[PDB]
Amino acid sequence: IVGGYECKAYSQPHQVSLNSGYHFCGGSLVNENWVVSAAHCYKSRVEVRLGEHNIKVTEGSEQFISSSRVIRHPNYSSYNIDNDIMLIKLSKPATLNTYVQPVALPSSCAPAGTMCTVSGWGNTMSSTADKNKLQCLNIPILSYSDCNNSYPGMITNAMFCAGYLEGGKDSCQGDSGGPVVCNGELQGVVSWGYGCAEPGNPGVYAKVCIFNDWLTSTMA
Ligand SMILES: [Ca+2]
Repeated sequence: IVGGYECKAYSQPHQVSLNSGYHFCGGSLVNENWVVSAAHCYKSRVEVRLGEHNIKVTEGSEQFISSSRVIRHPNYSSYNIDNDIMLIKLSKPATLNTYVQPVALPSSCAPAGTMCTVSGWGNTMSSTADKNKLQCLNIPILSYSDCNNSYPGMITNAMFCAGYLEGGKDSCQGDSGGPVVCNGELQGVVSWGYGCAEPGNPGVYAKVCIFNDWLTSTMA
């Protein structure tokens, strides 16, 4: 997260870290057994780390649970990062407490201009911002035209841009798979972008509101 601030510890209880030796992606807990992430973060097996704030220091609030299933959306297209959503089933259920809680799925698609929150342990591109401590950033959903203007012909129905065209505030690699929460619902998943926080290149996110049927049926 570039241009954001350190989240208040455990203020994003649904946020998880995907780890197979080191942190490589984020994810969002949606119930005691499942995590929603980005399909480009796919790995056959991964350890999901919940209840984290500082991913380098053991705090006593964490739960490390290995995945039992990692399911990418069947229509995921890697060359254009389309339908970049994935479900991770925990081998054992997570204990819901003050540090670990699920985030609700969207009841509808949020309109452009809706202010949301994106978080993660990705690069901050700052000498004073510690990416090891969960970072938070408020970003507005951008219009389809601003999105397509930024990435001509590359925006699909499963995508939406959010952030600032002027640059300075955006998600980055490391945040991939992470949550974009708007009004208490998971509207997006950190997906892609050119560079990080670069003017004219806002973040692109997987639009969760169009995958409700696949998500619920898969977890059913
Ligand atoms: Ca920790």
